[PDB]
Amino acid sequence: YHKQKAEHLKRLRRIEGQIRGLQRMVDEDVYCIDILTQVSASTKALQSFALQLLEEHLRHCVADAALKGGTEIDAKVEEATKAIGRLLRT
Amino acid sequence: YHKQKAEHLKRLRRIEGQIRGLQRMVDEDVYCIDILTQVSASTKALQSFALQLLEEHLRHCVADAALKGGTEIDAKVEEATKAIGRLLRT
Amino acid sequence: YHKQKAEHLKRLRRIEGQIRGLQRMVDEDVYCIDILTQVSASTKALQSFALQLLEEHLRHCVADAALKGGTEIDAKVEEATKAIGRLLRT
Amino acid sequence: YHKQKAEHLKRLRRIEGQIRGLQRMVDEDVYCIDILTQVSASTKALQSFALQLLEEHLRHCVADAALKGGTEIDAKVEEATKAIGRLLRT
Repeated sequence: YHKQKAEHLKRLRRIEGQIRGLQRMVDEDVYCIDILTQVSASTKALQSFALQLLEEHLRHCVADAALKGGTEIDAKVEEATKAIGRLLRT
Repeated sequence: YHKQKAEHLKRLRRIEGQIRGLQRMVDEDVYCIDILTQVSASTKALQSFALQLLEEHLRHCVADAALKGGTEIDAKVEEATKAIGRLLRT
Repeated sequence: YHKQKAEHLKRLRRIEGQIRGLQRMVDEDVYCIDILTQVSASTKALQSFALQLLEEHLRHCVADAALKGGTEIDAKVEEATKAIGRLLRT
Repeated sequence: YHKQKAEHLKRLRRIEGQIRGLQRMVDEDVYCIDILTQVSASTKALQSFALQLLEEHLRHCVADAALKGGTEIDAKVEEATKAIGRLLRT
């Protein structure tokens, strides 16, 4: 958990780096297509971060499944599926 | 499994209907923005179909982890996460 | 316009082929991850089709702005941008 | 241009705010679904920012179209279409 946490924070540090980069590009009147390229890179990084958190969550649901009971499993999977739907709509 | 199969087939019949609709739109020189609106409708229906299949599979995976114990179903979680990543690009 | 129309129709024939393929996959109880891979392939082909239509329309819009002058085609730009936004959600 | 610039910077300030929020959530071991919700909000904001820059760019291509010539119009539209494709793949 500690290793995964450190890795998540490092991914978000990178992303905030990208967003600071975007501000500097806008400030410096950088050609809009070059900015769009960096926007797409930042969105991709966020998506990759989201998938890593989802995978870790699903792994936990697997680890704990025998303790939870059918109702709680169904509710966790319904919730994850909804989060996946919201992710898909970006 | 048999009811879900019927429901999967009905979704796909409607999607094929939408694609035939796109064909007729193109054939009839319909304004391209209206055509794009229908492309969005079709991709949305495909994504909704994907999410239904995903929910059912993830339900099976976690239920199977409860019945069998251990974390071997983690392989299936990783495979699902890769599938979601592919959906997210497209 | 006639050649582009032919090329639009051929893209859509192939997409309908893919959807019939999904139907047979479901009908034959194919493993759901393989089915998702084909859903991704179909959504990707739809997006590629959308981008072709968009390129052609934006070419027309800018060429028409050159021939006529002024900025009245800005309405068409806003309408296109809204179409792209809809595609991006789906 | 100055008003659009200020508006772009304000949008990116908001987004960096969101990313700082994500770091705090991870730091505080916030439930992963709540984090995913905020990831999706941040990706959506980036997409909305990208669309605003694209619209502004297309408006400029319209304003300048009579000065540019057919070759340069085609190249600008091809480039925008590619950027739109890259946007779609997030």
